[PDB]
Amino acid sequence: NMDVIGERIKRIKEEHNSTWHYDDENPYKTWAYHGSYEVKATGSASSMINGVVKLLTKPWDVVPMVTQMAMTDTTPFGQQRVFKEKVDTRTPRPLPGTRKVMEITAEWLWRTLGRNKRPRLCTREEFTKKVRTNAADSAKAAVEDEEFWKLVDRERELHKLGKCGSCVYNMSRAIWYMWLGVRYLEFEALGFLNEDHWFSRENSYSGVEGEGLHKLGYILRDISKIPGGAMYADDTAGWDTRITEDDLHNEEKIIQQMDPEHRQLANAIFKLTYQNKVVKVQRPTPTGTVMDIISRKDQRGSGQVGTYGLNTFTNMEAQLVRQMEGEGVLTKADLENPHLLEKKITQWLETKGVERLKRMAISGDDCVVKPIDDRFANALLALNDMGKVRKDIPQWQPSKGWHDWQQVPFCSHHFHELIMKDGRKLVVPCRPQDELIGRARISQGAGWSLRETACLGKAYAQMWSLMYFHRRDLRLASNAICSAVPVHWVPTSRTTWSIHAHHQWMTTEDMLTVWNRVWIEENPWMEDKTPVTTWENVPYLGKREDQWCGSLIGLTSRATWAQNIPTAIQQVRSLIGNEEFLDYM
Ligand SMILES: COc1ccc(CC(=O)O)cc1-c1cccs1
Ligand SMILES: [Zn+2]
Ligand SMILES: [Zn+2]
Repeated sequence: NMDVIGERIKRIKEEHNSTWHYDDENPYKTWAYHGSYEVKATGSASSMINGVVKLLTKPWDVVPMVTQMAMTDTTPFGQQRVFKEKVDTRTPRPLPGTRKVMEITAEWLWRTLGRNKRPRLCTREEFTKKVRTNAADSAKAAVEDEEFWKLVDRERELHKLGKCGSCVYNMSRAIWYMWLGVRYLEFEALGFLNEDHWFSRENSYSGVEGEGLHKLGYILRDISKIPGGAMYADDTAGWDTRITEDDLHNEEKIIQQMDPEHRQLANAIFKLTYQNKVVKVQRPTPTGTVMDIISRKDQRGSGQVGTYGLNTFTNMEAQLVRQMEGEGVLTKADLENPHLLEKKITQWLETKGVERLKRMAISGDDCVVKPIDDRFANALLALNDMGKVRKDIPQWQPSKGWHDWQQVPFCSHHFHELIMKDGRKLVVPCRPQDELIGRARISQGAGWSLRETACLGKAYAQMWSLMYFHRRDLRLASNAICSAVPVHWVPTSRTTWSIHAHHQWMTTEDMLTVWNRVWIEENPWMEDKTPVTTWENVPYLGKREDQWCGSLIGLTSRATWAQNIPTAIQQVRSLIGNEEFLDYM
């Protein structure tokens, strides 16, 4: 294994020759440990609070979920704690019959996904334009430096020789350039999956990439129209740690559809940075903080470019395999059998595969499946054997599905169908309100001015106006924040890193105009394009549903906050200064 990872370790060991040592009391059990060197401690035990959002959400000062979200440890202690809990495990190898079905399904799936699209390399200019349309940060300075691109070229020459010298995953500027260079090279070889939307619903059938949060509920409602059993949405316990060496070899099959120059670079990413990997992790010791150099041959590196797409692929594959078991196509004897009959698997894929993909909504490890009947509930042999063990449920207990798409959890949300005053229906995203408020009350980092803090607050308020307008407390709090923040100040930073976020709230355009564009004009499930001319006509959840989903409506502390909110708005206004504000209440 040193033949692939040795050069990377040699360069780390040489760079840190001063403090390099082999800590014999290292905590790694399933990862190969190579050594340690001293570093400064990174991260914090708590998260900085957004004073603007906090001052305009007083009733949630006394809310347990809101307090918990403000915590979140990122220090070397936090890193070690999380590592021990999930990351330091071994997934048992799937049985020979399971490996055979997975291989047949993977080959068929890749051919289906590549029926109209051809893979291609992504470029320096694509990467640059992406870094630029994210910040104005140090990555934008690196991308603007020609010396960064020369290091990239030197690493690619090693990759073409089947070698790696600096692509290390992290759990002066030379180490930063090497990290960003590693990410660019991965982007160059596998970025086409995201850039060319291989996991769009049109291209993948099950996928939802590029759809956006506001379309997910409509997609779940369309799946509900398909004849069959209940809708199942089982959570896998730490999906990324369950990606096996067999999953990685099935994912690699996409290289067969690539041009030879692309294939060579993609093969280098697969073989040297996915199927073999070198990881840096901080650890507190009595003498200070150390960086550990570890390695392994499986699992998914969570921060990588290919993660989302490759998790989506393997989950689509795994769910088709589970659907086959439910239908009686795969038996317990088949999974144990190395010599299992390939014909019935092929016949099912070529005659039913696409129809079976249409019964699903898959986003990374998140899945919703509507099988042809409920035999699926108890079809767990292949799912557990592939290593995709469901979270917090005995291994052999049947899955519980839903007969109402509105109760189905998907991508941290559930979705409600609303009837507008004019009779039109909307399908809206929703989650426990405390999670929305709790997140909005967290600022990103330290040394942020009241201006930057107020602008992130505005970003959260405007996201609420567009996605969560149907929640009484969030429309009220959103109006309060937008009233306290100067009208012409542009929302800054980002409310989420979610692939489902299209950030339509990152503007100074009127939120009702933006609402109309998203929910009426551009909405393909809105046949009648009549615009909504007033927020008074923008609906809310039924009062009982709003309360079931965490609303404080009907409580006195809430009635008091609603009554006294102009006072809190004015307090924020007086501390911001003599700017142009607008009254939204
Ligand atoms: C599926 O969409 C999500 C899932 C999770 C989260 C939470 C977070 O990332 O902080 C946010 C979102 C979105 C908010 C607005 C548009 S997407
Ligand atoms: Zn490399
Ligand atoms: Zn809800």
